Amino acid sequence: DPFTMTPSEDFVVTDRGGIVENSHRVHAAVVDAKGRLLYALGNPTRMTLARSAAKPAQALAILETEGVAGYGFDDADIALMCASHSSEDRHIARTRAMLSKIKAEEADLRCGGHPSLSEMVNRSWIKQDFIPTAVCSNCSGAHVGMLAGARAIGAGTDGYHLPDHPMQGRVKRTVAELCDLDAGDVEWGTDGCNLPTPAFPLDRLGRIYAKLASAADGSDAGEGQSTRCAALAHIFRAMARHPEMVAGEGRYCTMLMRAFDGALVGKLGADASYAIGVRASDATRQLGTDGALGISVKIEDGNLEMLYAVVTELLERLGIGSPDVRSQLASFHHPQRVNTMGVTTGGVSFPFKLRGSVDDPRLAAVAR
Amino acid sequence: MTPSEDFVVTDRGGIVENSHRVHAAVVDAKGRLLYALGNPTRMTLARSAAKPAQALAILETEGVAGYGFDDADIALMCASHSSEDRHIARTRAMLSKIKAEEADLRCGGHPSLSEMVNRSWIKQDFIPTAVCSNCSGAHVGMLAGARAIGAGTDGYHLPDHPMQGRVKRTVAELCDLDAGDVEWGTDGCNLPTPAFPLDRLGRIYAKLASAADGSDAGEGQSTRCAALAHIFRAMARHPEMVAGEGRYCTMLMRAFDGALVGKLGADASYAIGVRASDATRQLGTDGALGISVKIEDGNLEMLYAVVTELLERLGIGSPDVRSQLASFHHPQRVNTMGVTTGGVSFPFKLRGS
Ligand SMILES: NC(=O)C[C@H](N)C(=O)O
Ligand SMILES: NC(=O)C[C@H](N)C(=O)O
Repeated sequence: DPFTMTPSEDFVVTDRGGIVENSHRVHAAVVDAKGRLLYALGNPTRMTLARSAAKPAQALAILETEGVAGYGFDDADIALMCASHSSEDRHIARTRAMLSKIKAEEADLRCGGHPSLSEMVNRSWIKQDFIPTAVCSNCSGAHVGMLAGARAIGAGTDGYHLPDHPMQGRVKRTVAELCDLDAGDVEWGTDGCNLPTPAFPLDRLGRIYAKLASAADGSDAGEGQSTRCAALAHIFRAMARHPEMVAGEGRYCTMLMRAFDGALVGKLGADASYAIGVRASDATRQLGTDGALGISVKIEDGNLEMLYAVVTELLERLGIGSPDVRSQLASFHHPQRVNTMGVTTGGVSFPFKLRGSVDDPRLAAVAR
Repeated sequence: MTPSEDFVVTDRGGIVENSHRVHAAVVDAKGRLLYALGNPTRMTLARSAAKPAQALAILETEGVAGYGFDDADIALMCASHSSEDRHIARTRAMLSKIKAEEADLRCGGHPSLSEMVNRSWIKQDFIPTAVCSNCSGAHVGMLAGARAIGAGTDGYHLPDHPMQGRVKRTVAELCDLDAGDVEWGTDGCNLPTPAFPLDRLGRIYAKLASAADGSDAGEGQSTRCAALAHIFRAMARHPEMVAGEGRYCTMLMRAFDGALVGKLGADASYAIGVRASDATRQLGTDGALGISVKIEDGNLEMLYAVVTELLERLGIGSPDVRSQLASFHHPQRVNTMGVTTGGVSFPFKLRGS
């Protein structure tokens, strides 16, 4: 019944010859530069671990640490602070160059190695029986930035990653401030790279990224800016200018940001969250806001292949980009379902319904 | 009768990370529903959890007995194996028994179901071929069937071939369904693959274990019940052929040492046939039973956790026997620095009849 559809029915589904294989619940928020909710799927306020989708907030805390500017991190270094990189040789090399800029060593890192986020890099490592180490961590840039901050303020470096350290006090405050939340409304766990990692309502992830894009707009327009807004504009510009530092070759975030050529930034969170900050455009105005826009998505069960398909579908439905811009992402939008003998056996479909405009006022939209 | 909201939930520091909807059916030897999670009649692609039904169609084909397939061979017919060297070797030995060659196979190679095997392949620049297919044993069996009735081999995998007619008929008969109540797609190994209500998958495996109980007891058995008993015995005796080293199905079957068989379906279905036992009697049935599970979003890690939790709640096996599956039951959640970051919980409740 098309007239009784509900947020609990917002799914992405794979089929085999039209027979349902898997289904995945979708949550999404689309917000303006103040965080006002414009459009949604599922539960737009779902309490959600942002994971590395919070890295730009961490980068901001680093860049606002007094004395960090003296180290001379450049835009590519800052993009690496914002990264979940593929551990390509260029990422490892930039991590080492950033350590050198602060006169630290790999032994000062408190993150550990892991298999690469890139299948092609992992393949090279397997052939050499290479064991990744701290300097290969997908989060190495943020860890180097945290060490830089710890050094700059005269804190110890030994536990820069622990919650009682002033660098982590700074991160925690910065995250809550960007979300416009009280500290008690942000919860904290520990991430795979051994840093505190925040959870907050999903819409507030979109709010962070709307603020990034909004700051980019104000900077480009030559408006006088607070030190925080200037830093948020710098982070936006760094990510958009060096999107390969943020992820790597063949990675969704890199292909997405290259396709849009400065119009937006986007960032993956592990276990299938995604955040996009969209600069003001004809598209955002058609969506009904006079400023920048933020988008946040979570696939409830954590499937990344479905995440990229859903994010690309949502961009198409919001009219963000051109068919030509978004077709650089076609392999993520409609994932290949081809068996071992070259036969297409099924596909992906998007039975979810954006809400925010039409329905009978007696239709309840219960966030679920 | 509305399906419960049954989930397995992962957390990070007590904060919800992912959740996964669980469907499960526990059925007696006639397929009567005894316990359930979620929607026990969910229309579900059985994928390779249907392999024992396909092995039954092979074994019932006229003349297949003359090739001399043994119990390990039949286990391979029932398998989604890890493409270990010993699985490839047995595939080749089975092809030799029917005087066929790898070129006759109509399945294709793929990355191994074992990450460890696949890393060894990557290290050696190895490109998997037809003989490496996790379904190679079933394909050799279907080739053997085609040859045995003189059907000719080029399209043994196609729906219009009498071998697939036999498979299609056998699946519906084991489910006790009309042909129209089974739907058909195409699998990764390029065979027809069935979808039917999830409880009927449990019914297949209850019939497998019931047949083993009746064979053991010396009962008069149909040729079909005799063959189902043989399939059960083949899987339990050669569980390494069904999957491989470190695989859940192999470790599950070794742990239970003949009390049950279990089989994975791709995209996170699972089926178990349990021979009659003190545990099954405690659950309120006088015969064998079947268990079928589907994780709605297709997550395999969560599948194995849920299946092992279900076995604990059902009392199937001793605590000592189930502890061999501890690493599947509560998957590790330890970060790159050795710190435990989270866990898995099972807020579902089995509902009974
Ligand atoms: N990259 C992410 O989203 C978080 C991951 N667990 C990490 O810290 O490496
Ligand atoms: N192994 C399974 O469950 C089916 C798999 N896609 C295959 O045909 O190889």
